[PDB]
Formats: sequence, C-alpha cells, structure tokens
Amino acid sequence: DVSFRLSGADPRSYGMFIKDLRNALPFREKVYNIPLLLPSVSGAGRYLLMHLFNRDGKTITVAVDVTNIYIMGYLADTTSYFFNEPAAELASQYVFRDARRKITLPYSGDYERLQIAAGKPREKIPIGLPALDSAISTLLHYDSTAAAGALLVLIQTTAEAARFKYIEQQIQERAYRDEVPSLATISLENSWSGLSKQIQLAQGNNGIFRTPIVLVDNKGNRVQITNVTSKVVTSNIQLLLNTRNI
Repeated sequence: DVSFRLSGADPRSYGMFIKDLRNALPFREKVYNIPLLLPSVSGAGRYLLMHLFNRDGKTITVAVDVTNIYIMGYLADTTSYFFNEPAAELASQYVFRDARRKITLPYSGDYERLQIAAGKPREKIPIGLPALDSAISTLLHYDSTAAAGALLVLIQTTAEAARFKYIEQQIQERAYRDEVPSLATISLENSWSGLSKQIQLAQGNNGIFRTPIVLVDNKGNRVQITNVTSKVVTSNIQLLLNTRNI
C-alpha cells in the first residue's frame, strides 16, 4: 500500500509519495525506458490501496486499478463508495469487504460524467495540495455533488501525477496555494491513451509515431508529437497503458 500525509507535506514528500505510487504498479517490459503497465491482473492483486491523511489526520483508503491506474472507489470509516460502472462493481468483490455499507455513486468515474455531476469543468477547479486536503475532508461525509468535485481533484493530484512528470511538478508548485490546471495539463490528461498507443507502435517503426499526437500543451496551443525523441516521451510520460487495454 502507499500512504501520504498532508500534515508536514512539502513539494519533496509529495514527490516521494508519487514515486512510491509509480513504483507500486507492476510491469514486465519497458518500452523506451518507460514502464509498460500489464494488460491484465487477476484477483485482489489487481488493486492498489492508497492511504490519504488530511491535515487533521483523518483518512480515506483509495483503490486504484494497477493496470490502468483508475480510482475504483474509496473507504471512509465504515462505508465504501464505488463508481457506477462494471469495473468498480468487479473491484467491490476484492476490496473493502469488511465495510459496514457499500454505496454506489450516481456516476461513473470518467471526467465527462464527473464534470457534469460536479457542475464545473476541470478547467475551473483549483488543484493543489490544499485542495487534496479539502477533497479528503469532503469525501469523509457523503454528498454526491460535492464528492464529484473532490474526486476530480483526487484523480488529478494522484493518478494524473503518477502518469506524467509535468503534472506532478505542477502540484509541487501548488503545495501551499491551489490553482486551476493549465491547458497543457488538461491536454496531457486527455492524451495518455493515444500517447501510450503511439509510443508502443513506434517500436518496429524506428521510434516514429504512425499517427501524430497534437497537444495544446506548452506551446500556447497546438504542438504535435511525431516521434519518440520528443520531450513528452524522453522526460514527461512516466507509465504506459498497455495496448490491449486501449
């Protein structure tokens, strides 16, 4: 399991947690020195449990699918909550089985349903370490509208940070003040799947991408990744989604 405590947290410890989180995922290969995530894992071993403590020390346990690093649900003292989609229902067989109560949230856990539920698009929710502390507090007492926003902040400060070094570094920047994500950040979150595919396809095409990926990213709007020597590949993307799962 991996843990993070917001009390005493600074850009350094967060980075340490994110490094642990990455390291906790398994992989067999490395495509271009990036860890390729497994296509399938079976049983309880498919799920990683994160323990998040807020400043006051209250805690949730979050369940993450190690094949794609998707949050399945979480446990707040004696109640588990799970997204409304078949994968989370499947997870519910293996995790938080000792919970006194299992609640299914009125939505699936993809951004589009989550933004609708929260009333705000991602572009307008401040993320940061202060926001994560808040998120954790929100999740401790059920409110499904308020939990959609907390989970948009939770996904981004853990899963999206594990996935991309740029986004992890954004959050270290937001360790004592929250700020809405940059466009680059929204660009990157959306492109993980395509990027993973094109990088995997590039083996046996000389590191060249079959189809160009256009990121808005940090060229204001409209960058285009063509091959694996791009910095988004050498320096940024940190875990690849296995093509079988794409």
